[PDB]
Amino acid sequence: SVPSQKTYQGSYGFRLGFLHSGTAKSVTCTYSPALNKLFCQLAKTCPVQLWVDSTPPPGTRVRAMAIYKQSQHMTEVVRRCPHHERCSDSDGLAPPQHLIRVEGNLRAEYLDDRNTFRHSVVVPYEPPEVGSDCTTIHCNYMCYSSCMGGMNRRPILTIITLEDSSGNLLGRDSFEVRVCACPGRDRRTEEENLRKK
Ligand SMILES: [Zn+2]
Repeated sequence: SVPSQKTYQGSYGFRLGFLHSGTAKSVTCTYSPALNKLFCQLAKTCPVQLWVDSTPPPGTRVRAMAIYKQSQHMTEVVRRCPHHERCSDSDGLAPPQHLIRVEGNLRAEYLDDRNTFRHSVVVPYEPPEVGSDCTTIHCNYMCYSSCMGGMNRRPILTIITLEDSSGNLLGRDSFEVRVCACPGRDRRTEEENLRKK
């Protein structure tokens, strides 16, 4: 009833990476290593790097799913709020209820789990292109953390799983997400709060 969040590199040495975008007031997406937390604006591009030590088999896939970070909310499906699920901002593939989209990938598939009702998005794993050392996916988060009737100020985690063609686990990583108006200022504030503690 709760997806695992245990980091697992697996046989291929799978792990995520993030750009170093800084904390200027104008930044639209920024990652805090100290907090393991991504801060981003609503519906903006969030680059997430996929790193491996060796190339997994053809048919490997990459899935993203959100869960509530606090244990007392972990069994509740993370979904878009009653406003945003009705705002007709569809991209043609993502159901309007899904918080996480992978943008610019025509092979993205969106799953409503028939048993858990949880949402996820899954794309084929592509090995890095010539001259690159990693593969980058571009995620969008389609509600603010503060959206009433949705996340409702509750922190979430994104879990990224590397899966075989049957959906079996090959690797797992995760990060907290805050979707907010000013990611640069919020990252600075939370990093200062951590330093004071
Ligand atoms: Zn919303």
